[PDB]
Amino acid sequence: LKIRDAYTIVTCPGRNFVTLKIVTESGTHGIGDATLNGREMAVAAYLDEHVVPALIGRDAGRIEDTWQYLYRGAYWRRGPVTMTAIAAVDMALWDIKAKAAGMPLYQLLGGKSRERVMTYAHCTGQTIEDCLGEVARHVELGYRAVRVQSGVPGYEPADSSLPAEHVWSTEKYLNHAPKLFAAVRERFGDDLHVLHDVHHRLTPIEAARLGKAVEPYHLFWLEDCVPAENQESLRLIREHTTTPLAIGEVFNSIHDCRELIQNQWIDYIRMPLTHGGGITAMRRVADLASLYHVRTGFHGPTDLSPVCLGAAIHFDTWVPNFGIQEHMPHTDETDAVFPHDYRFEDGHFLAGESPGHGVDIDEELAAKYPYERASLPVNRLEDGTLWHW
Amino acid sequence: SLKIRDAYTIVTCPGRNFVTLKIVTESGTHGIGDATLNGREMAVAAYLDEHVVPALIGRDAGRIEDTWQYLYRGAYWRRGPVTMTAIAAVDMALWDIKAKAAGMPLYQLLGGKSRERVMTYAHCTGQTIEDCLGEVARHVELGYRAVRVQSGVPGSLPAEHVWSTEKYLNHAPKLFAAVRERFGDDLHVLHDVHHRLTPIEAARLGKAVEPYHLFWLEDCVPAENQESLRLIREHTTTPLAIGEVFNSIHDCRELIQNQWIDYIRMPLTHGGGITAMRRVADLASLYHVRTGFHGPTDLSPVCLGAAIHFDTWVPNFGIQEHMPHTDETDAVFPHDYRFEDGHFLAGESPGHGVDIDEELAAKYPYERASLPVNRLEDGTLWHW
Ligand SMILES: O=C(O)[C@@H](O)[C@@H](O)[C@H](O)[C@H](O)CO
Ligand SMILES: O=C(O)[C@@H](O)[C@@H](O)[C@H](O)[C@H](O)CO
Ligand SMILES: [Cl-]
Ligand SMILES: [Mg+2]
Ligand SMILES: [Mg+2]
Repeated sequence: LKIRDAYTIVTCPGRNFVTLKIVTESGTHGIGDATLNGREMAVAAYLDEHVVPALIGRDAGRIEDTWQYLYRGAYWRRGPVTMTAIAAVDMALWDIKAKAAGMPLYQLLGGKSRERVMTYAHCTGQTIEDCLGEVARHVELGYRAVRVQSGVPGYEPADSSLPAEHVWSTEKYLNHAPKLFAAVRERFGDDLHVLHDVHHRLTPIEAARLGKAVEPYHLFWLEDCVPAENQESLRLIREHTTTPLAIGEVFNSIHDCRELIQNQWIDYIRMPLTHGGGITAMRRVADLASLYHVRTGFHGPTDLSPVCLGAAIHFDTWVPNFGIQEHMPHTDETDAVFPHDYRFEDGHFLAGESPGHGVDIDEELAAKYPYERASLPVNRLEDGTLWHW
Repeated sequence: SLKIRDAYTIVTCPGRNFVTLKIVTESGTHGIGDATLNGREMAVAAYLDEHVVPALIGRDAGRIEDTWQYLYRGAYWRRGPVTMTAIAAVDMALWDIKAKAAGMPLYQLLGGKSRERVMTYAHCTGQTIEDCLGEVARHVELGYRAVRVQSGVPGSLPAEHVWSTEKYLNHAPKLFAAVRERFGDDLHVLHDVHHRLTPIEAARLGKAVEPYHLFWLEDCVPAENQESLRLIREHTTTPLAIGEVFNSIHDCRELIQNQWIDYIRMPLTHGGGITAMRRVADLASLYHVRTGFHGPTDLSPVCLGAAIHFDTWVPNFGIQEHMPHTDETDAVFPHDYRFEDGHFLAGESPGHGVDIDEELAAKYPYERASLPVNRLEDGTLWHW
């Protein structure tokens, strides 16, 4: 499987996606997601200028050696641009390997551990009542799990060419959030899995406060409570609440969460394939997690392409310690650019049976949607302080 | 303070690749920051060109702290080599501007001088021990009081080197033996392990070299897992340095707080700039850790000039690495720092004292070049 060609495709069927494609001598090809929301062209350049030329002539069957070659060989290790490029290669190589094996990817990984992949939907509204209306609608679609967000008194996040500036007040939020969860439980009961994303805005003692306040609502998870570059940040939360915790969509390395996991400070690891060094790296993450009862909860936003979603569904299908799969539906244009054989049914994903990860890119269609810059917002406190979005 | 009127990158290859960021205010005052990331240069260039520069326009140039947080937190995806280098580039350019506006060389704005000169070390690399010894001699004559000694081990795209840990461990002590026997004990002797050992091997090496009293043993082992340094520290009193591959205080917070290293090596260009490195040096000071800035040729004279200003002020200065740039590189980046008798003297001109000759720079187009990779004798892709 000597690599004849490799290149990136950049497209915007409703939002930006970057994709690496690798083509071997026998015409066997694989694609990997390389999308990094708000910083897309950095990964495209990292790939186009520095990785791509090095892939020509390599044996595409050597997945592990290529991963170490790119990770160690970069000299500068880890990081979002770095690991997303590496994940793109890794994802494409596993795609090729599965095709060469004549197997859908989940079979290659060790076979299926489950007959379907539970997901959760996004239920958002300006008021509690709107959110509740959303919960109803998604329950009717078959979803067993919902992420609930509402407005605090007093959707594509990367919504502006340059970062939009939002205002934040922690105390208003804390005083309001438990009210949402109580109303969700009042209307829908305890059968429903209910998730909330705190989205980095709290200090640990504040997140401890919240966690304790929402214990009577039995959240499936409380996600991204606090910025966690300092992993010890989760300690105070964990020591003060039994509300399950989730973190890691902003992580790109097992070194970002090793201590979180070993200390049992989280219940679910959120780092996905595209940002976490791909299949090769994520297997090691899931394995470590399994030693401590920690389960996978893959980030699955619009800003990871169907290539990642397809591969993630295969991964979800095999991995023993599967928790849940996030599902923010891509636009119809996006789905058309990325033909795939995974399917959604009654609140769950079903892995494809086609060899590879089951996803392709229609390059002719993708060319109809040129890149359009879009940045993630910033968050400021009411005094102007640049805060966490 | 004034608004940023323009910002752009310059990419030049006067002997090797450099990427540079320039920021220009309403008044026409300008500043520059190094953004060079060896072997991945265009990732940072694109990071800057497409995502950061457009957001700089109209910003108040005097708001260094706010711009740093804005880019660090606002990126959402935090930390990393490309990320933090891009942030360093902005930070350095903004400090350059603020020092100009204050009419002071950078070291004054940071708190003034703590020392009269900045000690450096020279690279003395030889194919053999003898070769190495000759380099030490010739740098001693240039006035260097400290030398980094390396010898070969007997028996566009990335070069691929072969490596033998056991051969290196049996050989290295002989190098230091010979250096000490010829040059005596006054000289500071440094050695760079360059990532190739496991911790118990590095502990072995550390013990073996105790009799030769090295200034430091550097980058013993890959340290994404900061606990990797613990076994070394518990088995040897040979001083340890690490950090040129780091880009964040979170890459080294535990190494420092646990007193596992003596010198932190992360430089301005890759460690998020002046703003970030002040925080790292402050943490280091609490635990007797001193700065030992990475100073290869792949960090531009822009970085070196700013590092020298930093070195001049920082209380817990250790040493400054010096790999002299080529003549053409020096011409492309005019500067007022000077090397004398083994030490640097900071510039006295306002800003960090480095400029870029854009006309000259445009004469040297980018030329792709990659860092080598290492493989064991069995083919295993190892740490370079
Ligand atoms: O959990 C989530 O889905 C959110 O945190 C993401 O939609 C996130 O805001 C975007 O992926 C940012 O790129
Ligand atoms: O200490 C040193 O001088 C070396 O480790 C560096 O030259 C390093 O190998 C390169 O600068 C990385 O680009
Ligand atoms: Cl990065
Ligand atoms: Mg989230
Ligand atoms: Mg070094």
